[PDB]
Amino acid sequence: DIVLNDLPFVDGPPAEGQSRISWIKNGEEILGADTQYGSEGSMNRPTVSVLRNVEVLDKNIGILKTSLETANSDIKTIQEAGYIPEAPRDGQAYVRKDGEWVLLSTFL
Amino acid sequence: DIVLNDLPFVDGPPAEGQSRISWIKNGEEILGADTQYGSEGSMNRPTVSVLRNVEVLDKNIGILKTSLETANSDIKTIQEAGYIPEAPRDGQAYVRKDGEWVLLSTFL
Amino acid sequence: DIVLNDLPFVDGPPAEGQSRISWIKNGEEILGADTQYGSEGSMNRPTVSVLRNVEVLDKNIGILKTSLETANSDIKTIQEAGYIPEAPRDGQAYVRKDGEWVLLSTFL
Repeated sequence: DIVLNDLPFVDGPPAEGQSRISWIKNGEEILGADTQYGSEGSMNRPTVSVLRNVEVLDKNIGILKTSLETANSDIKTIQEAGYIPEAPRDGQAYVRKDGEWVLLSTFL
Repeated sequence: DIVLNDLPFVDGPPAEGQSRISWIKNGEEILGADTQYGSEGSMNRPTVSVLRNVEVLDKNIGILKTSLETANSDIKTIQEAGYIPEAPRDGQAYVRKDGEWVLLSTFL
Repeated sequence: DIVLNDLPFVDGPPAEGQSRISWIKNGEEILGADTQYGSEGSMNRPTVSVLRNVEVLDKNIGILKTSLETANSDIKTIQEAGYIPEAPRDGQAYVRKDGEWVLLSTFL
């Protein structure tokens, strides 16, 4: 079973491990960040929350990619195993010789 | 064929079922929400649109996960089927005995 | 091997091909766009960056979908190949007739 991460922020009642996004409200102080790299401030808040979800989605795609790569590899192994197909269904018995089905009667 | 959902909001001319994102414009009233949980207001508008796309992406990943789980299960079934590999290609006829290829001549 | 696109914008030190997101800063001019369809302006900047990541994620999911469709098709081909299962492991030699394993002794 493949286990993916739940999104950390939702626009509605949260479930286990999630938080509700806090949109910008009127009457709230409209501020930005105080450092060249910080993300604090109400003006940035909801976008920071959406980016956190985007980071989780990126990791979930990486989990699916790894699993798909494994499937592709397993498929290639089956294709190269050299399994043999069915023999004619004509009421005659067949044996295997040189990669083909040959009539048993030919040897009796 | 796997059918995924198209993103609902795009930053360009929309196609069927899509809407163009409306960025914040100068000369527009800069407002937020009036409830503790609402997302109304120009200051929230473009971010709400991007979150809608994020919700759709999350569902699309869930669709791929289900399909991949089914593939993994089908692969496991093939690996456990016990298909048999090719017999030597040496000009001799072979029959099956105790999970191996044995020379027909040994019984004639 | 499946090759996916890296996200173009990150909230931290960037790696090859990435740029650091520029959050809204205090002391910065708070502006929007001047056209009905433009996305310029500090108020839109971080959200535009997150949308660029969302567009890349959408393409990465499309890459995984194509690869999974190919796997599904390869699996279907293996299921329809008609490979044959193992014969009884009871110390007796078997030959193939009418889609079943039959005792060689029956023909000797």
